[PDB]
Amino acid sequence: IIIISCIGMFWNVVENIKLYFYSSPSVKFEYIKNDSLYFPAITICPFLLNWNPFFTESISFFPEMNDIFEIIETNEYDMLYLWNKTDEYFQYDDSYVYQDALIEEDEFDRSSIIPNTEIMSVSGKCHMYSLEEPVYIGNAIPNILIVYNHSKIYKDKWIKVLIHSIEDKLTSHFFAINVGVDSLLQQMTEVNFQVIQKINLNLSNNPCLFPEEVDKCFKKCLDNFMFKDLSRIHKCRLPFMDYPPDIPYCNYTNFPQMYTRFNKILKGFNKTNCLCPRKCRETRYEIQYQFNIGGFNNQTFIKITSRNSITLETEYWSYNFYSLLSDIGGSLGLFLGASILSMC
Amino acid sequence: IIIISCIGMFWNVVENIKLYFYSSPSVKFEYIKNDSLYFPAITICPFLLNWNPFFTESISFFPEMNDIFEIIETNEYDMLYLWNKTDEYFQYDDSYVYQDALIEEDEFDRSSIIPNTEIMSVSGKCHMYSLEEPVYIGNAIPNILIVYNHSKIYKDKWIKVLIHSIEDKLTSHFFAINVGVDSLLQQMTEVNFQVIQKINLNLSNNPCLFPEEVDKCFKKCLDNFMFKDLSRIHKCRLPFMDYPPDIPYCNYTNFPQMYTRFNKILKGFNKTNCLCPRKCRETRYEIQYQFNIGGFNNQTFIKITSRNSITLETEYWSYNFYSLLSDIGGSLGLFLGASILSMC
Amino acid sequence: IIIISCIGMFWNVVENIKLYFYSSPSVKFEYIKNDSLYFPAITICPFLLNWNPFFTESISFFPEMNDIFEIIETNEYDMLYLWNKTDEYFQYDDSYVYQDALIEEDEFDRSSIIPNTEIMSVSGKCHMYSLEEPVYIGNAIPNILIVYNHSKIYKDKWIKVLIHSIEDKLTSHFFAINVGVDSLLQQMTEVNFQVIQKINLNLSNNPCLFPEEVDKCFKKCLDNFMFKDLSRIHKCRLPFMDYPPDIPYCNYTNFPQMYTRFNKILKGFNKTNCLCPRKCRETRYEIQYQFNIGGFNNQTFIKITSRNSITLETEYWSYNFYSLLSDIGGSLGLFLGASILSMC
Repeated sequence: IIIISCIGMFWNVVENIKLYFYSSPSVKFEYIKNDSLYFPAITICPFLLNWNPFFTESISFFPEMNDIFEIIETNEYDMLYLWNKTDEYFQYDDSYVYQDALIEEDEFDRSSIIPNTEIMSVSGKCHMYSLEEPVYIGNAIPNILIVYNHSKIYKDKWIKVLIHSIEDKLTSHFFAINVGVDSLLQQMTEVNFQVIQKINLNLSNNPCLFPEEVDKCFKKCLDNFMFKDLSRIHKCRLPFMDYPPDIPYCNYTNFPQMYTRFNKILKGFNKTNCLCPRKCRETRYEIQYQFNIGGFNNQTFIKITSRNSITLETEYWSYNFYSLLSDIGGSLGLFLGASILSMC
Repeated sequence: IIIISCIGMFWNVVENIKLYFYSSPSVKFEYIKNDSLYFPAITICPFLLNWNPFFTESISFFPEMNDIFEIIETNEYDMLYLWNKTDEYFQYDDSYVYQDALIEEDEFDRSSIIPNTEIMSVSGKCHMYSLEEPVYIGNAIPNILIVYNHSKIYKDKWIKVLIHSIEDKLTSHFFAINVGVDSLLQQMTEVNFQVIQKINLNLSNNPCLFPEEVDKCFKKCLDNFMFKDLSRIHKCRLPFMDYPPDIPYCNYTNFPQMYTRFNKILKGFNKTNCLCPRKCRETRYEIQYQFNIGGFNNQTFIKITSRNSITLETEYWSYNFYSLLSDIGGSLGLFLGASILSMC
Repeated sequence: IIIISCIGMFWNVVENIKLYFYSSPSVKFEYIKNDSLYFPAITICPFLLNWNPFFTESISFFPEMNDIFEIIETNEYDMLYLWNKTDEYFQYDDSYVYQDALIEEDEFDRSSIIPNTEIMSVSGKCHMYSLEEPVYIGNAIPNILIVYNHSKIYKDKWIKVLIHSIEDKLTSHFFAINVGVDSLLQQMTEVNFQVIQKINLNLSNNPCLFPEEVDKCFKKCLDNFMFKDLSRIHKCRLPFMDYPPDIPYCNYTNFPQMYTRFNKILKGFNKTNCLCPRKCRETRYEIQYQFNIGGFNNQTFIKITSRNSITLETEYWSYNFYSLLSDIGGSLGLFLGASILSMC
């Protein structure tokens, strides 16, 4: 009985030390109403290069991608001139954060944003709008309004509004075509998003990093993963990649093949292969819903809002050291009635 | 060893008693499918007093707020007559709870609601629709349909549909302008909401109260906080405040200044300053999404629904007294092998 | 003191054994981003039999249900011919899973779905679209596009898009009228859904079963519950029930009464009465939101997507046996300083 109880004592002490150290961190889920919220960055990108009004409008038919490649081969474009000419069809006119009050704000309360306007992305030149300090959410979530002007009354012309975190401004626009929201030109749209905060625990085996460093790691991995295949193909870089700095930009002769490859490459690109550390404090913004207000307009109004609360996922340890010791003592006091003093 | 083990025993017993008493209550998160759900109250409010068709229609230009103030100064309106005249442009015709069945319900199954119609809010006179007993959600969530009639074929005229809890019917319409959903006149709209229940634990330091008392506390605090600034300005009360009962209603001369102040006052009003107790059983209704059905109509149809499940956040204590005693006993049996009997 | 401490020891040991065995399983809530997701089945069903263009179009007025019953009595329809003729007004033309890439997919990358097209449901003949293996969600959620062709330019004609799990393909279409989403004919629609996975624990008292068996149990219970009332009424089966296999299908004389009864029967049908076991691994798909793209079209495009992450609810036991033993030992070591050895 002393021998069986001692094999038991030792085993119940193993199980405890297991559940303390070798156990996954538990997760606390909350639906919080934060009085101040960090608004997302909004990247406005041009739609597929087969639909850019710089190509579509001139020619007669509705271009396809191969027709666009032939056009780029005929008129011999610098691929950087071609990237510059794409953004011309929204022509940002005004963007401001404003509140929905009982006396409509008029150019004095609304805070004016200045987009980046020089982002290079898979579809052309994109504009990023962002805020530097959080807005007050106590009464309601303020509205961002991006206004775009056009020259002609465009029909069936689209852009992409991608809502992301400013801490992911280096590797977010590339997926705007698939993760973005289609916005019709000359038509007011409302994109109500939802915020998902996740506080991860820094672990020795899996140490989380600041969002800046995780974004840099993802950007570097994306650049190497693009350049490997694009050097396999023709050994040049497209206008939307900055990594091989010496390696020259592609020309019109090589751009079609590279773009056709890169589309397929990006279709299956998976972030799991890019082994980068997690984020200790990560904020994501999902699209809660999209609404269309009114009919045709002479300006494209893009309204970004949230009608929802923040979803908080905090990682915490349910087992403390002071409970591990108590459980080991309980095992000792059940199986053998032992103690520190006793053993000693 | 006896002295170091005793300083240890005592410290492991402190940590335990800490984690039991001096610890935050843990939260259980569920996505429940309640067979019966309390439908929210729906407050239909007029849009900004610069857009009310009682002002906009008569004059030539599109009024601004200062033009409205000048008009209120010219035609000398009783501010209570002016609040009465605002609601005239939706003219409730019918509202009923109906189910989406395979044989459409026709005036015999649908339950008829009678709105309040006499709410006073920052924008004018508002109508509250509510249900007295829960509907059955077993098969699907029934639909509330509010029908509004108008005189002229109004163009670019809007109202505000605010979805709230009946237990918050005293301090909810005031924020309808910012927390509401814009509904276009003479156009069917669908406002699908989501329900967030949160069961808080009554704590000695932070004792929760019934939703009625929390709503009364918030109403009282809002009334005092409005009246302080509005007595600073001109020492009168607007048509949408009931608190200083003797204090006379404002007239046309003083209404412009008071309203202009009150807009700014409400822009930054924060409920944290209003220290009121939490709610033991609080139910919130967020807007899941908004859809537009059809084009122009001779009646404004507002459809309120839910296509989602309820989000339950229950506060509970993960540590019980019978586990505190066990952990203290384990600490005693590890560090010193002590016990009640022993010590005694 | 020995007697009071022993009544205490025994009681603290009861409380522990209670909280271990006789306690509800705890729930872990996560917002996961699964690299591969099982897309839902999409059931396209005709709208109410009073609005089917097979009836509405021929006659002059807008039929009501009683007018449809009179028509079914006049022209003497086989109720199976009548169920066949209803589906003719969407005429599936193409359905495929495609990704939103920077070079639009054209009939080579998109995977072609073949709907079931022979489902019998309360409203007529329905088409189920489904996928056999999960799609990759690493970069974005691919889009399902269902294309429908029509003969005439239909006005105010609707269908129902119900998003459900393939493991619930036997008892899901029946509620499509109430749980479905109204889609307007000849008009592109986007139905963005959200996924709710729930991993239940198999319990002796409440043993969960595979989704196939739970779906079969629900189908059987629905069939018996329909047939009981429908044999009370006229002792025949409607075209959308397969259970009493010998019992003949209803004819035009009896169909009106049976359908009128069955509508009311289905209005209050509750699954709680149908005592079937839970699902160990259940996946639900709720409608996140619905968007309308463009205006009139010659084809009905139904786009099914998700812009969101999966909501995971995993049931797990917070108390392990190796912690129960430790707590019992701690209770023994606190109240009496006992142990296995001691007692023995």
